[PDB]
Amino acid sequence: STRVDWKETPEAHVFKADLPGLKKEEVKVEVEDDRVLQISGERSVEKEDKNDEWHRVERSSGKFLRRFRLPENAKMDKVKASMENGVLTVTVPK
Amino acid sequence: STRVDWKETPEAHVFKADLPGLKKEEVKVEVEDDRVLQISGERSVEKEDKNDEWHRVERSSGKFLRRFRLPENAKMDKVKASMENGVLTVTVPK
Repeated sequence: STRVDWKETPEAHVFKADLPGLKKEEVKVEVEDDRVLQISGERSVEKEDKNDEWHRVERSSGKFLRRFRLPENAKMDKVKASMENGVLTVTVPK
Repeated sequence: STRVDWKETPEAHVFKADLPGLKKEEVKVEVEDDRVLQISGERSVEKEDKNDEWHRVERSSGKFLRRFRLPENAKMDKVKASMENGVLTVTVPK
């Protein structure tokens, strides 16, 4: 499960999700009925080569999904997202 | 704990570590005696503002450290590292 921090400033709700190996265009950020913010996507996996040998396998892959019900002060039509170095930031202005 | 995959191809040992939020310059990649590869660093935390309210705190911070003993076929002096999308790739040629 995706680790997400959620902070509320006087100006905005700010979400930060750790999504290593993804960039912005691969993460779907959307608003659903009832003030719900949804983040989702799929982390892709490199194709294996016959000549590869593994010594450690610890990283996860596959689908991720988180949903947050924002409070009434949030301007859900003004959601903006950006990503850098594996961290997604979603800002919902108040 | 940092998740690290280690693959060995005919050409190299390839390590991939999920280190979201870190710049390449913040990650120390070092070779120590006895063919040990060490990866370490510290993820910084944004200065707290008294006016903020936290709704969710899930993301890790603080120091990390992993060590790997490479086999004799690794050319430890030719190590290279790069980071992209919160993934550190360390390549040790064979």
